Amino acid sequence: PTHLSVDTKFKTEGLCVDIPGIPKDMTYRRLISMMGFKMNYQVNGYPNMFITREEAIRHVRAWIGFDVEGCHGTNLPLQLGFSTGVNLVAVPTPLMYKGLPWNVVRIKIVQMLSDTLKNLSDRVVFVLWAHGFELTSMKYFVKIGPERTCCLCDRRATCFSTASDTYACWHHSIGFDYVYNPFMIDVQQWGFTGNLQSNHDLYCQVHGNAHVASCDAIMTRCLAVHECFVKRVDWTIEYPIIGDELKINAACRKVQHMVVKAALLADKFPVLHDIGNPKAIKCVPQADVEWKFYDAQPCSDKAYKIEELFYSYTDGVCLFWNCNVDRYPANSIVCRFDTRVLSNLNLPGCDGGSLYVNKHAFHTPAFDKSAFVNLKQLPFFYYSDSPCESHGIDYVPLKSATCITRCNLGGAVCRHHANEYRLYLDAYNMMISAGFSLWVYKQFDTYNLWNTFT
Ligand SMILES: c1ccc(CCNc2nc3ccccc3[nH]2)cc1
Ligand SMILES: [Zn+2]
Ligand SMILES: [Zn+2]
Ligand SMILES: [Zn+2]
Repeated sequence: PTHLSVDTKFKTEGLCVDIPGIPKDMTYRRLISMMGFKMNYQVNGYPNMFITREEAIRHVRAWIGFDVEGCHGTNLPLQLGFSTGVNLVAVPTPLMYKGLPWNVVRIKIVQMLSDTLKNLSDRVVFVLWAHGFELTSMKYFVKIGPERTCCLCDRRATCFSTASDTYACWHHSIGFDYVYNPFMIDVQQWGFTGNLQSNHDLYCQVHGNAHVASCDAIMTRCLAVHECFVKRVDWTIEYPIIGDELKINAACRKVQHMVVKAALLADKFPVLHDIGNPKAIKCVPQADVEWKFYDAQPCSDKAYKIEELFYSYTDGVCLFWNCNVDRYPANSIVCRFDTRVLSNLNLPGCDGGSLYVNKHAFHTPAFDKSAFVNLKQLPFFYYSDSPCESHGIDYVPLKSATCITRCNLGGAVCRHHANEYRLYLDAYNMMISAGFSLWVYKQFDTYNLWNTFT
């Protein structure tokens, strides 16, 4: 069982208000047929338009919530809503658009999906809370067939053009009018009691229902992210490299060794309490300090309460490297992912949180500035006790107050420490822009690092 069988049953109870008289016994095969699609027994990599929950999770970057609300359905205008905030009105003749015919509506859909998805995924997955009109309206902007490649590259085809009779990926679909071979999943098939608004509002207060299709589309994908990444966490699932994943991770590791090594040299703590990831290693293996580990997995719902992390039976320093707590103690070094960051790695989440996808998927709770009241923002600095010796990438004399080296203390930064400073500043910028934020105990002062050059 790799894919979802077309002969699997589809519960049609959620469809019988828009589609009265719908058979209670229904398969995906009859549903697809009812929707106006002829699969014609094709063994060509597209076995079903609908997918399993496991396949949807593997493709979370492709998720677009989709809802259709019949404003007045053959004779009536439909309101098409997407989890991008877009509301299009199709006439059968926050971004709310006026009534236009399907031939122009379909052009806008291809443009919107391509601009939203070209840097996230090789496909689209329409996340539904299916009542009927979204499924029946699919024939107006979707064409299906065998799996294909783009006419301008080796990526899989996600669009089709009736104007040129050609196929394209999200990057080369400019002017294409049809969504080709999309995927979809109905959240209403997961066994929920009650309507979408009531199930969604149990876990989220950020999304409301201003009574437009996009509001329901946003609530749909949000409820789907909750079930698959907040209440359920599968950390075995690997995700493709779509950006600066490798650089961002290596940058985070360089920043961590730097920041922790310097705090231990500056304030000479006898013990460091490392709270977080159970698979953690000492980031400064040669430090004098008594290193003590505490296991706490990445919380994906609410930020850990310091009362429960600690008090259950102030000396030294606490290291909270990506361990999201409600209020950090004053003696801490903290790396905290900012869920508000706009990037191709950070997808929107549930209750203000976000889905950060870099190798694994991590739903992170909403960033809260009040978690850091006992700390201050960590300033940039580069520290090095390594010998001044080149080994060699051209040079322009470096002058900086934040290059804490013997050469800068002695009056002139050497070429080696200037290359190492410029590389460290790039890794630092990479990490800050990726969404991470650095915080430290208020007594941290880089002025104390100069006296380690005796
Ligand atoms: C079950 C059993 C015991 C515990 C507390 C362990 N002792 C501890 N954790 C610390 C963190 C930071 C600083 C000092 C600490 N001492 C928690 C859960
Ligand atoms: Zn292409
Ligand atoms: Zn929500
Ligand atoms: Zn030097």
